[PDB]
Amino acid sequence: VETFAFQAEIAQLMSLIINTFYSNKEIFLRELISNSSDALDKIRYESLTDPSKLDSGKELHINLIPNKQDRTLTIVDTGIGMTKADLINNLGTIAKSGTKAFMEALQAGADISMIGQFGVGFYSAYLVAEKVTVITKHNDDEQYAWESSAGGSFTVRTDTGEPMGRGTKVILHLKEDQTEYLEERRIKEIVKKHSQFIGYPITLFVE
Ligand SMILES: Cc1c2c(n3c1CCCNC[C@H](C)Nc1cc-3ccc1C(N)=O)CC(C)(C)CC2=O
Repeated sequence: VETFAFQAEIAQLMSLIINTFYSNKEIFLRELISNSSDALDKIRYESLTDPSKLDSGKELHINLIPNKQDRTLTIVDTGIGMTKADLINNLGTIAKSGTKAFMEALQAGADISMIGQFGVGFYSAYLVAEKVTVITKHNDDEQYAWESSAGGSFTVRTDTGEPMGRGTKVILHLKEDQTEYLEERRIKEIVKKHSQFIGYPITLFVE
């Protein structure tokens, strides 16, 4: 298990998301589904040039899996996945400019729901989750688990859970007062409202 410090800008962003009063938390789901859709677009594109990139799985889809016993909402996709380098440095480095611009936009009158326009929508997960675990598998790398409860650090470890083949699983460990997002009716409502036209099958599991 390796422990890393967040880039200073990202720590700032996470604190803003966690501390700012903002009732429209439901937009987190849209942002995570968007991330999945982007990752699916990417593997679909790459597979046109190299069809063997789907040897790790041909199905391109998104699953939403609520678990009331564990108080987790999981977003699973069979997208391109992320390498160790992506998890630790690449995506966070890129997120620096997006974070800066976002925080500047907020100072100018924008609101937290616009986070996606700045490429850092993933962090909206902290609107509803006390901890986020990201399990991911990219064709060119091993399966890893990234994890953070904020507070300025994250961890990365090789994952010894069930093999995924290819893709990403975002496990939201929900805050005690955000359990509405485990309810079938509520998830259905949010998907229909914000994610109606995603170009991949979204299956809402039931309990
Ligand atoms: C900016 C960002 C970040 C993450 N994703 C993106 C968003 C940046 C663009 N996403 C492309 C990659 C391939 N896919 C994804 C990336 C992210 C989340 C989910 C997916 C996912 N569901 O595949 C996750 C980590 C843990 C690296 C932290 C972070 O800074």
